[PDB]
Amino acid sequence: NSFITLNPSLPNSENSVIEAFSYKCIHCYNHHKFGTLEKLREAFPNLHFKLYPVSLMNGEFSKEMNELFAFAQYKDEQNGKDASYSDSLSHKLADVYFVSYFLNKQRNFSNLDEFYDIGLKAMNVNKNEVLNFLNTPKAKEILSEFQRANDIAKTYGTPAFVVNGKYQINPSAINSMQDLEDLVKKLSNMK
Repeated sequence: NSFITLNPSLPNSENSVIEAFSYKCIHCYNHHKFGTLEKLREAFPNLHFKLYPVSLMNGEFSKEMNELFAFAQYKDEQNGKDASYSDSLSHKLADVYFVSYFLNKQRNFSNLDEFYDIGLKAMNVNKNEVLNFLNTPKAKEILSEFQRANDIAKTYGTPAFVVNGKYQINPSAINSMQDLEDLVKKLSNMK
């Protein structure tokens, strides 16, 4: 089948596409470079777009990567943007780690401060702003939602696209931008 139905459906996912991704996943990188989410916004300007990092795939600093993406989600939403914008914090944050891993072939980060600072500088924020955010109820809610990314990723791998929190697309059904546009229009308009 071209998609499966999630049960239960995801919270805070009405009128949306969520991409579960890993910064070590070359197909994720390809969608990032290609601008898949920006192009989906172009075709579906009514939808919201969110990245779900898959912590089981993100290595030594996987918990801290989730912290930085949760912050980026919160800040982008505050600013009326989301991950389908090239200037968003979420997109900038994904870019710096994709570049680190795939184009600078950085196997590891020396230590946690070095890892964190790469994300802090990509988002042009200081550590105090992120750590203060992590003590708030909204941070715990956002991180709690990311927990589902691992189970979502086990079905078919990454990236996993999920429409309206309910319909998870089988990657074998996607062979072009047009295919993915067609499935999002079909699935976005079901119950």
